[PDB]
Amino acid sequence: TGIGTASADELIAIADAARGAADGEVTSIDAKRDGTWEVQLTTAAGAETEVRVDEALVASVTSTDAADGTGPALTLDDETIRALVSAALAEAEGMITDLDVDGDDVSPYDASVLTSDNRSIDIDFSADFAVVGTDI
Amino acid sequence: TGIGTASADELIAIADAARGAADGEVTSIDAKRDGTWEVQLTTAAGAETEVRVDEALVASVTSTDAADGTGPALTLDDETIRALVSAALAEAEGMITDLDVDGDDVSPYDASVLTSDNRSIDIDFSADFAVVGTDI
Ligand SMILES: [Zn+2]
Ligand SMILES: [Zn+2]
Ligand SMILES: [Zn+2]
Ligand SMILES: [Zn+2]
Ligand SMILES: [Zn+2]
Ligand SMILES: [Zn+2]
Ligand SMILES: [Zn+2]
Ligand SMILES: [Zn+2]
Ligand SMILES: [Zn+2]
Ligand SMILES: [Zn+2]
Repeated sequence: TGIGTASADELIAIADAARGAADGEVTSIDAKRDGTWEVQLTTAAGAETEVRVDEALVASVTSTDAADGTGPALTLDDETIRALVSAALAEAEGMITDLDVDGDDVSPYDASVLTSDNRSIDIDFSADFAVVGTDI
Repeated sequence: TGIGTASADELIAIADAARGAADGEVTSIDAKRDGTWEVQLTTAAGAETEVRVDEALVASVTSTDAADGTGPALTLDDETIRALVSAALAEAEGMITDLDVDGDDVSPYDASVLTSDNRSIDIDFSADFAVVGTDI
């Protein structure tokens, strides 16, 4: 696959994560075929640790808004996200920038696709994942 | 930049991280121009949280080997990694798969570059970051 990197910033991030998991200075950084990284750390004494480094996601709360005084009928669970994404991309090719269920009740779902022409397409879908409206 | 994704697996990973940071079901996922993601969660009650989701690295120890009975003269600190990477890539274009300082003392540093021809190049460098040997 796309094993390795041309990014020194990325190798440094991998070395820094590894140094966070054990003692010693970095003596080796090696890409595994599964696209994880192994880093060797070695103490002054000569003691060795091998550390696995993986992609992870970190979540932090940004804002909070209390119960206005309704809840969501529909939600973006995994199944619904997979359905919207295939529907959004069938309609227009590009990168999904936005999904929501906010929507407008006859069109409960929205997606935005960013296309190579750096042009942004807002799509409105029915409960049945049918395209009901676009905005280009 | 390359904002968004065509990957439903990636959107699901973003939704899952977010659900790990607050209560409620996912009602929106939106890409920011800095290439972070914002996710809205909404409770049955109608209470909203916005959650920032970021790339992170996670490190876990894999193996341990005690002080054999020497330590490393040289180490891959950030400066040394930036130096090796530019030297490795000047010599051959492609993805770095390996850096080490293990080396052979007149050639203390090693890099492997994976090239588009899916061909793997081992480079040996002096203390001065000069190319001293290749293996193709
Ligand atoms: Zn899941
Ligand atoms: Zn469902
Ligand atoms: Zn809508
Ligand atoms: Zn819309
Ligand atoms: Zn419309
Ligand atoms: Zn640093
Ligand atoms: Zn240094
Ligand atoms: Zn060497
Ligand atoms: Zn070598
Ligand atoms: Zn040689």
